[PDB]
Amino acid sequence: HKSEVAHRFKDLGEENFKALVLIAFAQYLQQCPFEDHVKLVNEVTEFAKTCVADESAENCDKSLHTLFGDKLCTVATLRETYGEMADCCAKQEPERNECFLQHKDDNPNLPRLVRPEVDVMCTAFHDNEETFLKKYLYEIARRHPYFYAPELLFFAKRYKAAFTECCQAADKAACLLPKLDELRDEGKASSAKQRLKCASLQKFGERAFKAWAVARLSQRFPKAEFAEVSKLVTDLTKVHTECCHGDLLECADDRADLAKYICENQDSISSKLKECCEKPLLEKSHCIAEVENDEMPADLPSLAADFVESKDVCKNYAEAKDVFLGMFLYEYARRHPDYSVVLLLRLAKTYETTLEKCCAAADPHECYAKVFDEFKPLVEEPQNLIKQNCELFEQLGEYKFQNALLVRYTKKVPQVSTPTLVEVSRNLGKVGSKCCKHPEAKRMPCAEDYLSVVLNQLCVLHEKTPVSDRVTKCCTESLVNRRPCFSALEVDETYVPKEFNAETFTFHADICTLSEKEEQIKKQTALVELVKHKPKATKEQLKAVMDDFAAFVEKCCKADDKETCFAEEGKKLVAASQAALG
Ligand SMILES: COc1ccc2c(c1)c(CC(=O)O)c(C)n2C(=O)c1ccc(Cl)cc1
Ligand SMILES: CCCC1C(=O)N2C(N(C)C)=Nc3ccc(C)cc3N2C1=O
Ligand SMILES: CCCCCCCCCCCCCC(=O)O
Ligand SMILES: CCCCCCCCCCCCCC(=O)O
Ligand SMILES: CCCCCCCCCCCCCC(=O)O
Ligand SMILES: CCCCCCCCCCCCCC(=O)O
Repeated sequence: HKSEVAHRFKDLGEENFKALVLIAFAQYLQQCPFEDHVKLVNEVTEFAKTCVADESAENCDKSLHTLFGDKLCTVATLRETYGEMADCCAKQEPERNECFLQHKDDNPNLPRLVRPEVDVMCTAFHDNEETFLKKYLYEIARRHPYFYAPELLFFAKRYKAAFTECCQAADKAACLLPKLDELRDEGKASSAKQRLKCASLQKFGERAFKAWAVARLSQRFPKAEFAEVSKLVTDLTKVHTECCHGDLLECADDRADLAKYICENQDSISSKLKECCEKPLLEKSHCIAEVENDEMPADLPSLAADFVESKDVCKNYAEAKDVFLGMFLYEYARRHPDYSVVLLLRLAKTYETTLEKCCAAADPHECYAKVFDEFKPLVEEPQNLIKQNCELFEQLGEYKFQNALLVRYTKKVPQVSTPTLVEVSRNLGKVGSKCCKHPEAKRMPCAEDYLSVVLNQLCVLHEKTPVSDRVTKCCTESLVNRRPCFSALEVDETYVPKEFNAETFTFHADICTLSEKEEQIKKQTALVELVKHKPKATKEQLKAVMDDFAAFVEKCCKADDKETCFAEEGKKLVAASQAALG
């Protein structure tokens, strides 16, 4: 109302207010030490309390942007540490805020964060829960300047819960570790999806963004009217535009307004939004963004009715193309929660290409009469890959499934560096152990969101260190043709085998003491190298070599004088295997 800081403070609550202020500062002043931020927070919090006590106290009338910028310009070493950014302090609002946004470095040069020993973490956690948690909230935020603050807050709390539970455990490590690994992975995926989405908005434009959103929103909210979904797509697009620009405040408010709109009109949107709408102001957006799909209306007609058999098809389409196509998408998506979003777009594109040709023909109705037959092969392709790949993962385990993929992709793109192939294959492998668990009706949507991040990360690296035109093609292809393009890659006939290197296939006893994740990544690295040396080797030949090796290890690790063994048999294996592969 009269004082914005006061209002925010009352809504958020002291604890959340302080966490968010800390994050907001760490994202702009990525170089200042922890103690410096803690002091700014205390000062802002104290200031906020004065305003809560008296909305009319000095400066309490100033906007959050102005107050925020004034404090930022207080930093004494602003110029010495941030050089150019200091000049922003000479500008007036709103140029000042815009100037700050431009200097936020999406990827600073900070040391990697090393995970301490379980006991040290747990002890630090017990001795000062507050500074332990705020210390890492700081380290994470400064490293991910665009990570939406509230979401980061949500991760912190999941972190607190892991220590609280695990540090009291009998086997602290057995409890805590797997929790941290899951948190990290989920944290990495959330950050990558945010980056991906904003980058895509820049490349493909608003149209492609609206299409993706209509489809997505129709699956989750199948009972909502097309106009409401359109309303929602419109606002959602503004929201992502604002949020991508980087202004935390603008973004936060846009999201809040949308979640309230949605909660007020919930009975006309979805019946699954009950819980989400009762939760705290700070948790609404997040919750609704993850809400499960509502049940689709039981009495829904046939699409062929309004889109294939109708006589006004071309007349309606011409009158407002995107609207008509949007309607098609809406109708198709809410009937297919089991389809991935990208598949729905492929169907809409197909239907669009068809109407463009057909509506410019003598007898339209006859020209587009069998379009739904066009859809079949589009739908079946992804489905079959899912079946085939999940069956194979059922037989082999996560580890051996990862090796099968390793062989498969190394043969397809032999130019990619070995470490890159190992990482991508391992991740593809996890997508398999995470999605094949769901029933068929939920597999495709699952593979899509996970595969989208893996595929983009793969493309980012390669972009830096280009190595294959084919990968580059798939990487710069339409957002809808991406995964299909990679699926289409065929074995590389060109590739001339990498010459033999003794060292590369010589192993020592140190392999026996390595941890599981360590041994695997080591055997898997030799495997890629094996394939790059003998790309014409069949599955059979390769399978027999991996068996000798398998034995080789188990044998030498369970026998006196390891060193000699791995050096004596190393000769035999490498010699024998080389002969079996010619
Ligand atoms: C409901 O609104 C959207 C809009 C775009 C989305 C998503 C959700 C999700 C998440 C979800 O599937 O719900 C992902 C992964 N999007 C993209 O990758 C993407 C695609 C095209 C463009 Cl132009 C920009 C971004
Ligand atoms: C993944 C679910 C699709 C999806 C969804 O339901 N969303 C939603 N609402 C409330 C409809 N509001 C948003 C607010 C912020 C973000 C970052 C994303 C969404 N938005 C989506 O992207
Ligand atoms: C979001 C930060 C919450 C603070 C919880 C402390 C636990 C984080 C320690 C893990 C940092 C090492 C990075 C890693 O997991 O590899
Ligand atoms: C300088 C004090 C301002 C602190 C900035 C944080 C205020 C934003 C409120 C967040 C509201 C959550 C909205 C949502 O995403 O659901
Ligand atoms: C308000 C409705 C907006 C949606 C318009 C429907 C367009 C769907 C056609 C498929 C577009 C795929 C995007 C692309 O490849 O550029
Ligand atoms: C040309 C020398 C070939 C000998 C080296 C063989 C290395 C293959 C690695 C075996 C990986 C299989 C993994 C496993 O045993 O589970």
